[PDB]
Amino acid sequence: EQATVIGLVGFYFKDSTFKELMFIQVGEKSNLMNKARINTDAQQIQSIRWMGNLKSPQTGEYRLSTSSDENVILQINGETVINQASIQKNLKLEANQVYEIKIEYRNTSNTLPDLQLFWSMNKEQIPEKYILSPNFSEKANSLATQSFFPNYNLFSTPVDTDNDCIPDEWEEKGYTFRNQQIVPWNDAYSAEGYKKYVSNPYHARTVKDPYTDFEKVTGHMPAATKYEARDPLVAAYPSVGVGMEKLHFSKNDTVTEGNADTKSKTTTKTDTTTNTVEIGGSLGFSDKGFSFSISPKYTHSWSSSTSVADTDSTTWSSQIGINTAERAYLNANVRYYNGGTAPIYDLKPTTNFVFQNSGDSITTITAGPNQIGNSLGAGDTYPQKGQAPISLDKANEAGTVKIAINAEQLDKIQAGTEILNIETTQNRGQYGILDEKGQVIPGGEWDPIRTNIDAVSGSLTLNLGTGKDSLERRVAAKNMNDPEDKTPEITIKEAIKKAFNAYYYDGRLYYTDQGEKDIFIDEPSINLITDENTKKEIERQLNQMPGKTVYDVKWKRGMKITLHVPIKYYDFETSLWYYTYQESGGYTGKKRGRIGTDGHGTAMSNPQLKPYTSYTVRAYVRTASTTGSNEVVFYADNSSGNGQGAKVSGKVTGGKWKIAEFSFNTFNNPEYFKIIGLKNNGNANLHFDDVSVIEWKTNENLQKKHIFEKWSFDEMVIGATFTRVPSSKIRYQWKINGRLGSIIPAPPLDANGKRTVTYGSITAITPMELYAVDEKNDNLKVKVAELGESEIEKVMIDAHKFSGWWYLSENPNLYSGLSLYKLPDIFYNNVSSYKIRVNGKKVQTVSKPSPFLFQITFNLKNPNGGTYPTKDASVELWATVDLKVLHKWIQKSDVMYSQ
Ligand SMILES: [Ca+2]
Ligand SMILES: [Ca+2]
Ligand SMILES: [Ca+2]
Repeated sequence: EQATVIGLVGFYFKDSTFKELMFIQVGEKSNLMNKARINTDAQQIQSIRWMGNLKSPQTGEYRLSTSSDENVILQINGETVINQASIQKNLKLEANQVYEIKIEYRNTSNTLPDLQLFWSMNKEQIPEKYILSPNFSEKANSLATQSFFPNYNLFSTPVDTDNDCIPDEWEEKGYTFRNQQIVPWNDAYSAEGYKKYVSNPYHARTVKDPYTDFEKVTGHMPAATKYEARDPLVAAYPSVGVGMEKLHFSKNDTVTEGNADTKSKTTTKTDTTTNTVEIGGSLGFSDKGFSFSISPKYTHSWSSSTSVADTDSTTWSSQIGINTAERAYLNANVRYYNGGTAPIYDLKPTTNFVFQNSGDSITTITAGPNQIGNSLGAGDTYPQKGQAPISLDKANEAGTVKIAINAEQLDKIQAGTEILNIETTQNRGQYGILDEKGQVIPGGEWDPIRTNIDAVSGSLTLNLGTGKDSLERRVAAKNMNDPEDKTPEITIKEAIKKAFNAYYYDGRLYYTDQGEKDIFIDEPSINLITDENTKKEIERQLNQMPGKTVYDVKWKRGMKITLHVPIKYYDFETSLWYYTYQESGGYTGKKRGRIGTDGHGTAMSNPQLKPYTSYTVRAYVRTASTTGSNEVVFYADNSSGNGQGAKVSGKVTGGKWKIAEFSFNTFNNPEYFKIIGLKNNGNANLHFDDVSVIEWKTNENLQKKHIFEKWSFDEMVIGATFTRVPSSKIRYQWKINGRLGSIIPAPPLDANGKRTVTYGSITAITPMELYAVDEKNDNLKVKVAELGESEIEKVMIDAHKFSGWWYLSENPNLYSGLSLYKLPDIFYNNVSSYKIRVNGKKVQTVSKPSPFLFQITFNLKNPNGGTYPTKDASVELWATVDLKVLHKWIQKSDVMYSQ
C-alpha cells in the first residue's frame, strides 16, 4: 500500500487564463509542480489550479505562505488568504479538523517555477502528512461545495458537469492515465499499453459503483483491486464463492480425514454454466459466420459445480459398508475464492451445498472473519494458493455439523448423476475506501452497491479451464429507456476487452494471466455461452447487420455471456496440419492453412477424447476465388470420414468466410473420432483457419457400470440379468440376429439390485445382442450383453438329459428305446431332426419325436439292424441345428422302464 495518490489534484492549463487544460496531475503533496514535470508538456504551462484538503495538526494559529506569493491566490474554505501577497491574514484552525484548499497560480508571461507551501504558529514548510485529497464523493453532484472547473477563475473555460474533475469534452472524446496524470488520449498511447477511457459526462459514477469515475481511473481505491476496475466502465464488484477439493464420508458421525472408516475422494470446482450446455444436433456449413451456445441453467460463477472422477473400482456405499436404510455421515474440504475485481472486507458468507437436478439442500455453513480472514482479495483465495484446504468444521462458525445422505444419493454422486452444487450468498460484506493516510478502511455495505451496479450493466465471465478460477466482470451499458443517457455505448468486443484488461496482437484480442499462459479470446478463438434472453437480443441485432459476428453487436444492459476456452485450437500461424500449406492471409491472424483440389489435410496431434464426453468442432472456410464451387467434408473420424465417427458433408462453398461445425458424443468409443480433418474436392482452392475443439461434460459409462449374470429362458422368453447397472435413466435395444428391435425402456429393479431385460416374440433360442441406449438420444447405443452361437450350442447340448432305457415285459434282456427328458419349447423348436447310431452301425436319421409328456423317446430296433440291442450296446444321439448329444452304453445300472 503506497498511497502516493493522496494529495492536491492539480489542473495545468497552457495559457494565462485557465482555459486550455493540458493535464491533470493527482497526488501533489508540498513541492507543487514538481511531480508533474514528468510530463513533456510541463514547462509550457502558465496557469495552474490545485484543489484539495489540508489537515490542521494542532489547535492554534497559522500564517500561510508560498514561493511566489506574487502570483498565488489561495483560498481555504472559499475565504481568500493569499491574494498576490496583498494580505498576511491570520487563520485560527482547530486540531484534527480538515479544510478545503483552492490555489490558483498565473503569470501573463514566463512559465511558472515550482511552488512551495509554508506553515507558522508564531516560518516552516507543510509536511506531506497534512496534505490530503479532495473529498471526491461529496464534491460530486452538489451545488453552493465549490466547483473543480469554475468559469470565473479570480485572476472559453472547460465545462465539467459531474464535478468528478474530468471535463465533459474529455469524458466523451477519450482520455487515459499516463505518468500518474490524466491526459487527453491520442492513439499513440495505445502502442505503449495505455487504455482509452471514456465515461459519462453527467454521472460521477458511470457504472454506479462506490468510486467516482476519477477515483477509479486514478487510484483512490484499495490496492488489492484488479487493474480492470480502473476503467470507469468496469465495476469494482466482488464474487466470493467456494469450491470443493476433497469430499470425505464415514459410516459414523466422525467423518474426519485421516481415520478408520473415513474414505476420502478428490474433487474439482467447475463452472456450472458450461456444465449444463446440452450439445444439440450440429450446424455444418452455414453462412452468417458465427456459432453460439445457450445454457438453460446459466449460473453466476460465485456458485461452483463440483466434479468427481469415478476412477473407483467399487460403489462408495459398499466402500464404507452401509445399506439401503443406513445413513452415510460426511464432511469436506473447501477453498473460498473471489472471482471479482474488488477486495471484500468483514465478510460473512453463508453457503449452500445442493443437488443439481433435485435442488435439495445437503447442509449449510456460515463462515466468519474468525474462521476465514478479515478480508478476501481480488482473485485471491482462502486458504491461500500454496495452502491446504480448510475443513467444513473448521470453516463453519457454529463448529462441526452433522451431514448425512443415504446410500442411494451417495453412489449417484460417484456416478455423476447427482452433481453437487455449492451456492453461496453475496449480500454480506464491505467495500474498501482510502482514508486520509492511505490504507483501506471499511467504507460501507456492499449489498446496495451490488444491486445498483447490476441494474446498469451486463455480466461477463471468463471460464478458463475446468479447475481454474473464473473471472466475474460487470460492464456498464446504455439506458435504453432514457432517450438521453450519455453512458457511452460500446460493442461486445469492447466490453470483453475492457472486462478482462485484454490486449491486442495482430488485432487478436488475448488474455494474459498470472501463470503467464496467454489465451486468444477473439470471437473465433473462444466459445461464447449465453442464457436464453441474451441469445434473442444478439440474434435480434444480427438480423439488421449483414456483416454478422457476435462481437459486433451493441453491448446492452442486462446481457450474460461466458467465454469458454477450447481444449485444442489450431490457428494457422506458426511452426500445424498434414498435407496443408501455411501460406498468408487468414480470417484472424496472419497465415491461413489451405489444401488443394483433392487436398486432404488432417491434424498433427489432435485432442484427448474421453469415453462419454461430448465435443464440438468448429472451423472457418472459404474458396480462394470468387464462387469456385467445391464440396468439403469436415470430420472427426478413424477413416478420413467414412463411418464410425462424425462427418459433416459440406455442399456449400463459394467466395467469402463461413463457419462449419459439428458435435458428437464419444460414446464408449472415443477412438472412433481419433483424427480431425478436411477433405476438399472441387473447383477451387480451400482456405480455412481457426479450427477449435470444445469439451462438454462426461456422463456415466453405461457399459462399465453394467455387470452381467445368467441368461434365463411353456414360458416363451429370453432374458438378460444384471447384478449391477448404471444409475442413469437408459433404454435397451435387442439385436435379433442382425435385425434391431424397437427401443424399449429400462425395466425396474426388484428385490436385490437385479435388473433383467427381456425379449418377447421369441420362438426358438437365437443369437442376440442387448444394447444400452441413451436416455434422450436414439443413436447412442453400446453393447452390454451378447448371446453367441457357441454358447447356444452348449445350451442345446445340455438341454438333452437322459431319462432311461426301455426294455421288454416279454424279454427283459432286450432293449427297445432310449428316452431323454422333454425339452422346453424355446429349445426344442431349435432342433430340426435327430441322428442316432446304435451298436456303432448305420447312422439313421429320425424326425423330432412327439413328447409323450415328461420325455421324448427314440427306438432302437432299427438303427441296430432288427435285433433289439445287445445288453451292452452303444447309443449315440445327435440332433442337428449336427451336435453329439449323448454317447452312452446300455447298462443294467441305468434307469429302465418296459411295456
Ligand atoms: Ca467529469
Ligand atoms: Ca463522469
Ligand atoms: Ca490465423
